[PDB]
Amino acid sequence: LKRSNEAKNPWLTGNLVEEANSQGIIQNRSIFNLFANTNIYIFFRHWT
Repeated sequence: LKRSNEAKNPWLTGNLVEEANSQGIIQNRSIFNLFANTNIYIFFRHWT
C-alpha cells in the first residue's frame, strides 16, 4: 500500500467480558473493549 498510489471453554468469569447483553449473539453494540498488553495500555495512558 506504499508502492501503490481453542475448544471446550465455558464462560465462567463473566465479569471480565463486560458484555453479556443479549442471548446468543449481540447484534448491535456500541460497547467495545480492547484487550491490551502493558505497552498498549501505557501508550493509551500517554494519550489520555
